[PDB]
Amino acid sequence: RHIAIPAHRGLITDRNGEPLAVSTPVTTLWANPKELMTAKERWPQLAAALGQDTKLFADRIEQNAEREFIYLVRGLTPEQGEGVIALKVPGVYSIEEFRRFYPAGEVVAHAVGFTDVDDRGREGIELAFDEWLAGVPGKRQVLKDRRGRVIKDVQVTKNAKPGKTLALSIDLRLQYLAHRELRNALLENGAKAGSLVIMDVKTGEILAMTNQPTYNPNNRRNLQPAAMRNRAMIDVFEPGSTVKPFSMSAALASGRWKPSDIVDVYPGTLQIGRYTIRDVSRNSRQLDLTGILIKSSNVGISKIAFDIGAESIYSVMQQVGLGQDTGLGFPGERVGNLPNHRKWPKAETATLAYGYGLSVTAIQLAHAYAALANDGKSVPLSMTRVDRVPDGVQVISPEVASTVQGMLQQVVEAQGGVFRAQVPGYHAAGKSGTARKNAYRSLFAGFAPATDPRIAMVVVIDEPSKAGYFGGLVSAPVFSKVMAGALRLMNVPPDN
Ligand SMILES: *[C@@H](O)[C@@H](NC(=O)/C(=N\OCc1cc(=O)c(O)cn1O)c1csc(N)n1)C(C)(C)NOS(=O)(=O)O
Repeated sequence: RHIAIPAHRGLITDRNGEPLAVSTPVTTLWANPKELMTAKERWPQLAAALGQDTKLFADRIEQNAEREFIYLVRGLTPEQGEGVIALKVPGVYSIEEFRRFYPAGEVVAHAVGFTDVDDRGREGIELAFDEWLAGVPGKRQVLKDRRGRVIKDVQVTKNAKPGKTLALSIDLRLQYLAHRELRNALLENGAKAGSLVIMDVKTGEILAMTNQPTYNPNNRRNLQPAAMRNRAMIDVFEPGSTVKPFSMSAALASGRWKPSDIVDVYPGTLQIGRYTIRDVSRNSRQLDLTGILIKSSNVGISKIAFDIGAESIYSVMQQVGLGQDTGLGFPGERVGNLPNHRKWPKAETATLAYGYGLSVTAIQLAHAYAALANDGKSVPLSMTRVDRVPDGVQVISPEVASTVQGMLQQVVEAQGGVFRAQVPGYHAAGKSGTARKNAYRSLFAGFAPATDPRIAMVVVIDEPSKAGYFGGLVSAPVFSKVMAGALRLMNVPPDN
């Protein structure tokens, strides 16, 4: 005797108010079979107007002849819905429902996400903020006889309360650029998949989060599972060489190391019992601390790790958020793993230092680079617009963080460095990685402007299927292109 009035779901906008998910009116048709059974001559026209087969439709009504309510179709356009009401079939009733429209479609599919057949969040923000966005359904009183004829909508028991508007931290302008450049990078490199995250180092905001493959959330048929994966938050991977800046932060905080110190890495290998630590380039002897990062020496970083101890390194990585809960509350978001010991064996000490054996998400890696860029201060991650910035936690000392920033600027700008990550007009800083899963993931993590950091970025390219696979070759030019555009879109003054 009482029906549910569906509430208008809260609008999702980007940080500048551009619409990202909009509640659109749709017409749901239901029928009182007992009443339909008195107008059988009308069924074929009704069947056609609903997009059902004549006999299948008549089979469906006959079976439910005793029932007082059945749905005919859900989510017709109010125009298609009018056409059925125009038929004037006895026992046919309509309910005004809501279906989401995603104006930017595939461009921000994984971050915004989508709703199910019931207008409930299923993925991404739609799911995470489902309670805020859903509002509360209405309740009304109706007069119905024995044949089930809806005589009159007597009174409203409770009025439907709409959902609340939500402004994301995402900047659709930076999102379009990140989407486009990641898509082009995947095609050029013949890659299986990719992720790209942009963060505001000062506010903790995620300014862009894109993955490949993507999907159109407006095309509700086919939807391929693999295409719907929000890899940036769900795919865990070994960060490899991109963790070396954190091992270096612990070295500089220990009091035992300064940038001009030297480590002898010759012959480019180091035996630790059954295990052998190996460098890619094996034509070095003495390297200073910056040289260890430029050359990306697994041996160099392992030797520093043995001197300072793995506890100091684990602590920096844990404090920056590697293998830690982001607090974003996205159901199914992976936390990964950061290994821990009471007594760190030599092999585990070395592997921790060069990012082997730990598992992280592109979001955690981006958040960690944000803390280092933000002069050692970690500001809580946010997927919504931050108007009042929360207090950050000083995780790395400002002096150490500033020293590490300078070394990462030399990684990008020095002789033998990652020249493809250079951002024309600006001083950029970062570190490449290559993680053997022969199948690899190409990685680049960095920030800019090196002199006053504003944005951190992580580019992850999964299984590049061309001549070059190293992070410095495959992901570094994507960071370059996306950073050059993002800094200019944010009117960041060039610092070079
Ligand atoms: C840093 O990312 C570092 N990478 C590694 O040491 C890893 N893999 O390497 C690639 C590799 C490994 C092999 O065993 C082999 O036979 C051939 N390869 O090409 C690594 C770390 S964690 C993980 N799962 N794999 C390095 C030295 C390559 N530097 O990265 S970059 O060159 O600065 O990008």
